[PDB]
Amino acid sequence: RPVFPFSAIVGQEDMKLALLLTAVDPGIGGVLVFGDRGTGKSTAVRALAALLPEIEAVEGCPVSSPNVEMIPDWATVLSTNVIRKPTPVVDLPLGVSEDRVVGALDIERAISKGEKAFEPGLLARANRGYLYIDECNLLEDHIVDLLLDVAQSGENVVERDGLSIRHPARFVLVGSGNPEEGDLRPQLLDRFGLSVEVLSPRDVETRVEVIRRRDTYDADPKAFLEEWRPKDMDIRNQILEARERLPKVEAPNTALYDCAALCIALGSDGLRGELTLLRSARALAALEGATAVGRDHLKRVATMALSHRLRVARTVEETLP
Repeated sequence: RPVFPFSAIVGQEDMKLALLLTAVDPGIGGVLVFGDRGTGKSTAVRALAALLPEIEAVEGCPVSSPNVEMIPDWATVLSTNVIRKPTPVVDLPLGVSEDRVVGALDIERAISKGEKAFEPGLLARANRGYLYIDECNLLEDHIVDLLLDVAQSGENVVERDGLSIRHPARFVLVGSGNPEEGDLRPQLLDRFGLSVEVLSPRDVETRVEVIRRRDTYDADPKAFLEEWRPKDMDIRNQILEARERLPKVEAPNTALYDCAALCIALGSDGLRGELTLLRSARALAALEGATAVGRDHLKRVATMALSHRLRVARTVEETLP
């Protein structure tokens, strides 16, 4: 199944960087995408997922276990053969029920013969992949809260109905902020790692170029990919190498000092803010092959890492000249 390639997407610089950063260090947290209706905010996510190496998993496993030994006890898998498949991208549609999101035990069949009665949901499908929410700000507080928690913990625990069901749920959470329903609960916004704006281009020349590329891709997806995949593979190599470099990238005191100074100068105070800032800067350094995090890495990611946590660019050049 061909997917419009990442490298052929026009503009969306910050969106692309955010996806590369969290591809390198998912510990940065979820990505919040602000923009209007037609920005096609999940295009970049699906493209990134498509340029990443396919994952190995037990064919019949609902949570994509890497091997038979990791298959959850509540799961019933017949096809134990390990295969290669694309990194999954799961859409979280508005109005979805909690049970379809987290999964639920068929209490009826559970009394028949227990645990094996658990019916996995979207979280199971998103394991080892991405979870995209098109209208996050329209989602119910308790659902978002739950998704943020699992995205952070990397595990889904359903301790309801007299059972303790659990399975791996490690994924990059990408929530889309539709135009404007009400700049919702600041309590949740602060739980997202990065925020980016993806504005639709207003000049007809850029829109036409965007239309032209998609139309050409549709004319022959295979041929389009042949043309762009070398660039997508360069992006893949950059991420994979960055991951290998990550643990060795240095974080000198000066970097921590800038991190602390910038956050103090701002409204978005500390730790959560300071740590995300530092983690994002280091991921960037790893991406650019830098030995240590410097003031520039910090300045480049500051807006994406801090903007959404206020009650920034001005404060950045001022605090970190």
